[PDB]
Amino acid sequence: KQVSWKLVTEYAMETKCDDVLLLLGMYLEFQYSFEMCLKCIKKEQPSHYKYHEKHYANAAIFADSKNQKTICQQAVDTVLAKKRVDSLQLTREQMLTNRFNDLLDRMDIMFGSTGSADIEEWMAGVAWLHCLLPKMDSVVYDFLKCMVYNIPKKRYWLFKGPIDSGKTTLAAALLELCGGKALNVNLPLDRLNFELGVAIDQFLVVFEDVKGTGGESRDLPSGQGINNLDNLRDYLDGSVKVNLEKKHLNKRTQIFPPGIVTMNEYSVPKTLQARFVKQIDFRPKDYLKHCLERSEFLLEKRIIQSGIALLLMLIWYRPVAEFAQSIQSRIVEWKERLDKEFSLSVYQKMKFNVAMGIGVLD
Amino acid sequence: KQVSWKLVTEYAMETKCDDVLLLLGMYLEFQYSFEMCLKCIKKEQPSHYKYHEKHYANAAIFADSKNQKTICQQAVDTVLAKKRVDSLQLTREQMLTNRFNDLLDRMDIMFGSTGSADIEEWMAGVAWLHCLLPKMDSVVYDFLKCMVYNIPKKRYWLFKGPIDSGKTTLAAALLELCGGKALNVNLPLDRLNFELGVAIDQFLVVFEDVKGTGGESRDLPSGQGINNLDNLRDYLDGSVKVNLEKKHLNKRTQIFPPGIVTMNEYSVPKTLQARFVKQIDFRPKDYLKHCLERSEFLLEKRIIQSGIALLLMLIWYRPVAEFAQSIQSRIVEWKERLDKEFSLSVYQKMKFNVAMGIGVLD
Amino acid sequence: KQVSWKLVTEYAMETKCDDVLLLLGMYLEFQYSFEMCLKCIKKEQPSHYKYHEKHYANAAIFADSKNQKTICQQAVDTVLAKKRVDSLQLTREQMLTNRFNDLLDRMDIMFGSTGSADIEEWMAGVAWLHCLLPKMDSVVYDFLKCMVYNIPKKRYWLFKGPIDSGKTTLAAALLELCGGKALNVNLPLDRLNFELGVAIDQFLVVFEDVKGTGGESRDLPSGQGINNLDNLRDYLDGSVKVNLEKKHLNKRTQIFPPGIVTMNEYSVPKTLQARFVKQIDFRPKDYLKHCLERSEFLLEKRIIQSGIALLLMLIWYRPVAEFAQSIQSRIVEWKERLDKEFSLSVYQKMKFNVAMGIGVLD
Amino acid sequence: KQVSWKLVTEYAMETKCDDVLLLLGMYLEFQYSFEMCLKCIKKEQPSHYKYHEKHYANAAIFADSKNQKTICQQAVDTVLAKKRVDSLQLTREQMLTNRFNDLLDRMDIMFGSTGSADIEEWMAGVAWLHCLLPKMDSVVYDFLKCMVYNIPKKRYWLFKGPIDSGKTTLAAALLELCGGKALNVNLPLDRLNFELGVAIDQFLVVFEDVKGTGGESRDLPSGQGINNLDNLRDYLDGSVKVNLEKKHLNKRTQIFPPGIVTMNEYSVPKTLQARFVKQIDFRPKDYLKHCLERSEFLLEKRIIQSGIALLLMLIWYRPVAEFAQSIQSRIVEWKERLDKEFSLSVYQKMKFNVAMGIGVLD
Amino acid sequence: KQVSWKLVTEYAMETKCDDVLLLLGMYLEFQYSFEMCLKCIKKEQPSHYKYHEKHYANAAIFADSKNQKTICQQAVDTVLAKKRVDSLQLTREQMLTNRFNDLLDRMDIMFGSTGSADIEEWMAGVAWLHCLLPKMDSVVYDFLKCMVYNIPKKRYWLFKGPIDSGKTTLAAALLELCGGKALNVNLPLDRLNFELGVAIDQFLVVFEDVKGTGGESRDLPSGQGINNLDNLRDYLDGSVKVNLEKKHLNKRTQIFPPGIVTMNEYSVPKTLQARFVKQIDFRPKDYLKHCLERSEFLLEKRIIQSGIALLLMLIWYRPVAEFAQSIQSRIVEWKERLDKEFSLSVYQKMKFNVAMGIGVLD
DNA sequence: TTTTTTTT
Ligand SMILES: Nc1ncnc2c1ncn2[C@@H]1O[C@H](COP(=O)(O)OP(=O)(O)OP(=O)(O)O)[C@@H](O)[C@H]1O
Ligand SMILES: Nc1ncnc2c1ncn2[C@@H]1O[C@H](COP(=O)(O)OP(=O)(O)OP(=O)(O)O)[C@@H](O)[C@H]1O
Ligand SMILES: Nc1ncnc2c1ncn2[C@@H]1O[C@H](COP(=O)(O)OP(=O)(O)OP(=O)(O)O)[C@@H](O)[C@H]1O
Ligand SMILES: Nc1ncnc2c1ncn2[C@@H]1O[C@H](COP(=O)(O)OP(=O)(O)OP(=O)(O)O)[C@@H](O)[C@H]1O
Ligand SMILES: Nc1ncnc2c1ncn2[C@@H]1O[C@H](COP(=O)(O)OP(=O)(O)OP(=O)(O)O)[C@@H](O)[C@H]1O
Repeated sequence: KQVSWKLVTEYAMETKCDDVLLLLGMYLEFQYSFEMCLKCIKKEQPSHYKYHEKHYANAAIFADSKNQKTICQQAVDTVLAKKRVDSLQLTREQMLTNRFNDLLDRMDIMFGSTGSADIEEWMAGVAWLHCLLPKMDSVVYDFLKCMVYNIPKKRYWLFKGPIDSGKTTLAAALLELCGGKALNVNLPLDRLNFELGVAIDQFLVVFEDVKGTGGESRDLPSGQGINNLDNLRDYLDGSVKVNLEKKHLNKRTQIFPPGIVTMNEYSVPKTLQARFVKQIDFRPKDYLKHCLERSEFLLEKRIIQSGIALLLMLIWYRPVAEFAQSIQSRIVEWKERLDKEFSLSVYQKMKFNVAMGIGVLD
Repeated sequence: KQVSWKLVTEYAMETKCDDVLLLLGMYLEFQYSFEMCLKCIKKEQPSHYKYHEKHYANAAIFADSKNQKTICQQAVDTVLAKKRVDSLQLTREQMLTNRFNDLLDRMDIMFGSTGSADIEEWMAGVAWLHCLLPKMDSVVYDFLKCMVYNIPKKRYWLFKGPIDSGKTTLAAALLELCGGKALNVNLPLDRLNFELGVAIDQFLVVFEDVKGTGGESRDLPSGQGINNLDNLRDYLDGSVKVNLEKKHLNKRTQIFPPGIVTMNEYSVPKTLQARFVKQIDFRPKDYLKHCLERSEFLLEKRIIQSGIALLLMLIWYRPVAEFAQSIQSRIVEWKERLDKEFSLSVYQKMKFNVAMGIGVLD
Repeated sequence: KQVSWKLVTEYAMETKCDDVLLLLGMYLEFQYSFEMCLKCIKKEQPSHYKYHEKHYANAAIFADSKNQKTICQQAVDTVLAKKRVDSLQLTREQMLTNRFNDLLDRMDIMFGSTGSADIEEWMAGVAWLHCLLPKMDSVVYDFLKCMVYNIPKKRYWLFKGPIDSGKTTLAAALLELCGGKALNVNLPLDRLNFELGVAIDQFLVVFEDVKGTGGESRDLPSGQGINNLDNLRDYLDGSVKVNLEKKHLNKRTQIFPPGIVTMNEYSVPKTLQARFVKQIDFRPKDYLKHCLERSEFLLEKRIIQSGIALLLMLIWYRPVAEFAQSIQSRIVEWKERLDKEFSLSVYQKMKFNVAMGIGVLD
Repeated sequence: KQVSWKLVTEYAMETKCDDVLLLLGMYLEFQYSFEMCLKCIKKEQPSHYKYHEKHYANAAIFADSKNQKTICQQAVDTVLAKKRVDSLQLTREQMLTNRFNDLLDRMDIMFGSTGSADIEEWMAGVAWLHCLLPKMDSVVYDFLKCMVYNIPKKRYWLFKGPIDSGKTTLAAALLELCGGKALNVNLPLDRLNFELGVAIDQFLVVFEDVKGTGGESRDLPSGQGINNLDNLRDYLDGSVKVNLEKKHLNKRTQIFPPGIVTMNEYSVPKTLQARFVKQIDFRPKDYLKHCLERSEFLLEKRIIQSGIALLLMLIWYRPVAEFAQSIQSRIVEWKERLDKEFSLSVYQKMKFNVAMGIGVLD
Repeated sequence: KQVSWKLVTEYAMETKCDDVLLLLGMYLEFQYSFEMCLKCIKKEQPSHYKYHEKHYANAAIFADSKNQKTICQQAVDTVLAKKRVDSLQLTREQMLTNRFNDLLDRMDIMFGSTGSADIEEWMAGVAWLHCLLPKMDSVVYDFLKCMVYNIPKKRYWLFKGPIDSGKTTLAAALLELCGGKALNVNLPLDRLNFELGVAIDQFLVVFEDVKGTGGESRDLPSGQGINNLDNLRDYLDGSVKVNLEKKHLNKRTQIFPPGIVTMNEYSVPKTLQARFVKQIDFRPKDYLKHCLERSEFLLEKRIIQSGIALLLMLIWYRPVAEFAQSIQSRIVEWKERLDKEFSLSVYQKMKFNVAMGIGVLD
């Protein structure tokens, strides 16, 4: 009687483990007599206790195998192969369907029975978040499906404002739901070569503020960014594929991803302006700044720029129709909790505390 | 009859040995009869004498095998896989509890009949060390707290200060009390990414004299440290779960460990300079030199460099409630063994000698 | 019949061979009949003729093997493993005690029946060296004890003097005595990574003729030495462990070995002068050169720069008690040989010749 | 039936072949029926026709093997293993003796019944060489002794002169005589790593036309050679082992070989000038040019570059006593052959023609 | 039954294929029944249709092997081995003779019954090349002898003249005839190191279009190349061996190939002028230009660039005894074919048309 | 896969 390689591969698929050492370590834990398994008794980790009783007999024989890392290497390949099949064939819409569950599962880290951050802090985050912008949740949903459709030309939004205006931090929170990356163009022309190549294969992207020759009217440092950007037409418009670069490594050729430009109050030509769909003009705001200062557990528990907190803001405001259809079951499961655990009045109180610019939990 | 790879892997687990050459060398010692073994008789190394009598039979058969390095690879994999499981599943508290358990076990030897450490010399070390910064039994606890909570930008501290300011001496004991690694980035990083592979699965990492450029304005020779740092403005705050590279080996998506940057006082970029619990600094205290000039065990046995000395300091001062919850029996057991033979007066007899640069033993 | 991998492994341990090609080459010689092995009959190499007759039978079957490199690989691994086990367990006292036993075995052969050395010439070397500085032998004892204790940030010595003032000559002899390696600091600060990677497991290091800057006043062309040394201050301090470099291999972590540095009289940052415990300043002296001119065989046989010369000096000048207990037996026996073989008047005559600048013999 | 790997290893040893491809290619030729082997019948290559008949039967079975490159890999390694054994155990005199035996074997072929060489032409070459410098044969003897003795800080000879003064010609013949490598060190600092790597296990090295910077007053184009080389001070002196690097390999460590430096007429730092034991000026001379102009079969056949020419010069001029003891017998054979085939007057007539600038032969 | 690895190795030797994937792909084609193989029926590729029927059965079994790439690697190694044997053993005359046989075999196809070429158009090509220079066929014959003898200093030829006067056309045809590589010395001095690596094991090299300096006086753009060539005397004189380098390979040493230098009419340092055996001046000629306008099939089929055209020129003009002994039989047969298909009157009528600058054909 | 090459 012998190790079933098949059962190891099932576990690797079900865990979605794709690191050989990690698979090896965890599967060896099943070798002890399941019936007393104290990790099961404690209900520590589901990726153990949901599986040990099934996998036990095979794990005993696994521990006696002389070949262990070879079994695990094949199992890890099966998981990576699955990703690469899907990476080819799936739509941006279905890929966002990951991004939802990619966070709807992380919600349980705080709000499952471990409770390891109080959900009400995230509601206070959701309050502070929704106070940050006019129509904030619609402005989210606008930007969201704007990225899903990836419509050529009609792609890029400009986050203008003063310094310390929350724009990049909002973009960072927004990026949390989907990933993506920020990038620089104030660099000299040669540095752009590899710099632009950084963007390769990101689902969404951002730019850092420019340094732009006219900005020092405000003393906004008058670097190359503006003039550089006005040359870089086609990447933005996304009409056609373009080539991209890596140090010591070969070029790649793809349609350039969609994204956001952060900027401060530089002057601009009509040409570069016309590239954009839309401009936003952020500012720091009197209640909302002092609110966080009075409410810093939101900063402390990393809530303020969490896509989980965007996601809860979404589940709050947006109707079930707005969500990836089969996931709606999980959305309503969250709506059910959210609307039961929280009265409107706590949400009212929280948001109104932000309207007093004061501690959002009170 | 056959080599048991199982019995080998037990020894690797129980020694926590994680080098294939060390492991191989170690096990081959057992091939002689423990019944006669001079090392067993001499009680020189526990990693031998605890085990020789058990493994002798298996080691004899291991000694004939033709696969010897392969057995040791699989055993080392098992030990490293165990670490990787703990890496992700444990709370930061349990990690420190593990670490302290090991220091405690070693101290049980040190001041056991065999370990031949003078606890008064060690406590003279404790006296000297608390004089290195009179705050430190608090500030150490503040550091430990902040590390366990792992809070962004509070994830880092600065140790500015010139030579012979002690910033090394403290970082040394602290990086022993914790698990962790030193690191450097003095150079343009285009090929240098694999150095951050050392940050994989670390509780803590530390930087020292990561050079500024332009510090030659104040006689600190220029180097690319600050320039790399204030580009990668993330990892003092702690945001991207970078996929850490390793030579010929798998690579590890994680947020970078928390830490400290230590330096002889270069000029520093402003956006970087924010990213700490404390921008804080170390100033030479000649009387501490005067003490060690008069207090020589403390360097000769490296006592003042040791996490062991910090642990002794914490046992002495801190209330048991401040410790991790579960281990506290061992904490009182040692508090007893300290208070049994240290009065405050004798501890002060050490302490104020240091404070006035007098020799500690008296 | 079948290869005894065990007998091969014995020979590698016996010889301390650790190059697989050298091991292979050596073992193959044993395929021919020791019974007429001309090397044995010439008694030319001990690592051959001591072993040939024992290993002959196994080597005949090894000569047919298809695995040969694999058998040698495992044998070399066993020798390497023993070295790492020793690095992690021996006191530096024992390490040096073992090193002395190896050199004393070489001296047995050199002055044995094959005896190809002449003890008169070697002791002429001792007289020349002992004349090179006042109280020479006491300075060697200081250096050795310093390297044995390895007390941190008090563990490097620096030699200064013009060219051909003999500082390199002395350093070479010391390095053979302890075992260790030379390395070059006069490089771009970048280059040092796989340079210092050689210091792994070494007992001692030496850095040569370090180019300061501004010495061209003194006709000394400026360079990188002072830069790279005054960078690597922690390596001098020895307070903390470092990670070290090797190709196609993971890093290894350890404290850096103590050592010696040499210079022509460049500029000195006193940040380094604080770290050197000691300096010794060398001057060229004509009579030593005139002696050498008339005494070519010293250089031609490399005597004055061999650590075997230093060992003879110490055996001459030091009490038996200064040596570790086990070798005191051998030390006594070498004092016996010396006293039998030299009258004191002979040594006095030789040192008198050295002083006069005649050739040492007459 | 099976391949005899032993016979392949024999063939590799007996041909000293150490390229796996060349070994393979050679060995495969034997598979055809020896009795018709046209290469044998035409006696074109000795490393074929000596061995084909012996190896034939095993070559046929080797031709069927599925494993051919593995078999060759084992054979090549034993040839390499022998070289390393010898590198650590022969005297420098014995090495030169072995090298001489090899050239003498080649001379037996060149001036055989087979073999193209006209001994009168090669002896004409010797006349031109002995004319190039005063006491040419004594100069060669002095250099050979210096290379055998390898005395530290007295190891390197400097050739300088105008262009077309003879320097690389003479270096070529010396290098062919002793064996060794040429190196170019006018390079940038980085590639020197692998460049100096070439010296591993070599007997001599030669540095080609090292450029000074400056001195373009002499119409000498500038370059880094001299300034670069003065950093390598240690490598010339050869007082201590140095660590050396090849691509994709971990460092070797050995004493850096002795050798020759050639340059056009730059000026040199005293630090470097002091390290040359000897300097030879080369001066263009009109009659050598007009002689060579009339005698160009010397150039066409490369006679004056060849170490065979220098060896013939030594056999003509030097006493039998000066050769190492075992070669003295073959030296007497060749001296006899030479005297039998040339009177002194014929040789003196050649020298006389060269001094006239007339064509050598008459 | 089993795959014959021998039949594959024969096919590789037969086709001289030394690319594993090309070897692999072609062998697989044979697995279908040659009897209906349309590539056979079309007689489309000689590498296929000559061999399919013979290898059919082995290809069928090969198609089921699980070891396919292993078989191919051993086969390809055999072809590489043969080349390296020949590189060391053959004379330069045999090399050229082998090369000529290859071209003659392609001509037998090109002008065969299957032959897609027209021998009349290729003869028209020969007429145009014969007009490019005076005594063209004598010039070619001189060049080849100069290459075969490879006599030191007398090794290199210079082509110069205005742009569009055919120099690179002739270079390309000669390079095809002998085989070799083009090189670009106009680089800066660093990567020039890897550039020359291309010359390894080549029979012949071409230095394309060496840019001078100060020719801007006559509208020539300045560049590095000439200065780089003055830095390479020995590579051209070919008197002594030199080191050569490739990416990811350790250096090799050989005599650098003979070759051709080409330039527009910059001025040439007399240092460099001395390298060259011969200089050939190209002049633009209008009647060639007008002829090319009319006989475009020359350019369109790339006739005038091809070494096959030069070989036809040699066959048509040169006496049989000038060719290497073995191929004289084939040469006689091709002369006979050419004498059959063309009267001298026809050929001279072609030459007359070119001299008129009218189209070649009437 | 690194290391070397690329990158600087
Ligand atoms: N309206 C606001 N209310 C509260 N805090 C705010 C507000 N605007 C900005 N801040 C604070 O400003 C800090 C910086 O925000 P962020 O980096 O996103 O700004 P930015 O405008 O993109 O920056 P900059 O353009 O200066 O680089 C954050 O801590 C954020 O909370
Ligand atoms: N505050 C201090 N005052 C005086 N001596 C000190 C002080 N701190 C450490 N020392 C002593 O000076 C030496 C160096 O101490 P340490 O390495 O910890 O300082 P550092 O500031 O980190 O120095 P460096 O930057 O040179 O490594 C040691 O011998 C130590 O005993
Ligand atoms: N003190 C001395 N007096 C006279 N001659 C000396 C002296 N020391 C060395 N020599 C001679 O100088 C030669 C080289 O000595 P050594 O290399 O040790 O000198 P150094 O000063 O260390 O030189 P460098 O800085 O070049 O390495 C010795 O072999 C010996 O011939
Ligand atoms: N002493 C001499 N007098 C006249 N002509 C010489 C002399 N030595 C050499 N020659 C001629 O000069 C040519 C080149 O000489 P060599 O190959 O030694 O070059 P070099 O320029 O002197 O040396 P290097 O390239 O090392 O600087 C020889 O082939 C020969 O034709
Ligand atoms: N002698 C000639 N007279 C007139 N036109 C010529 C002559 N030789 C070549 N041509 C024309 O010049 C074109 C280019 O020829 P080719 O490429 O050999 O010129 P080149 O001067 O050697 O070029 P380059 O120096 O740029 O490599 C030919 O295709 C032909 O049309």
